[PDB]
Amino acid sequence: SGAIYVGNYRVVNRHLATHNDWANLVWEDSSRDLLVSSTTAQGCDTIARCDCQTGVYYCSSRRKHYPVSFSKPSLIFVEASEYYPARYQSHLMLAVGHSEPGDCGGILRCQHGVVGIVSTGGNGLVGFADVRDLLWLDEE
Ligand SMILES: [Zn+2]
Repeated sequence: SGAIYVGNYRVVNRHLATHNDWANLVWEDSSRDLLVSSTTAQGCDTIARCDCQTGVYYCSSRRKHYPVSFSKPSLIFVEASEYYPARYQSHLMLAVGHSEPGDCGGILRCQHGVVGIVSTGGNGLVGFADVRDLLWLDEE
């Protein structure tokens, strides 16, 4: 698990979104495994506005941060979980690294700030859902 807190926005894995997330839905994209919900408290996270392909992500399944090279946000085919059937996830960035289901919501960051959150794993790969294209997270 894990979320991004920027302005009055909470960003989670759509598949980990709570009843309260859906009651306060701002925006959800099934194909990106992203949901944003409205917060009352102001968030302190800075979203990266950049095209960095290196950073650090938190892996809860190792209680460790890993430096990674990652691919540019792309339409990558994602296999089976139970949360989704087997479909193309958009705005997804792969790196070589450990990603268990419970690693989802771990943050990827570069010097510019938060790049994305863990969304996929398996086969020695870690998918991150990009959030840098969501410029609207940085105003009202
Ligand atoms: Zn960056």
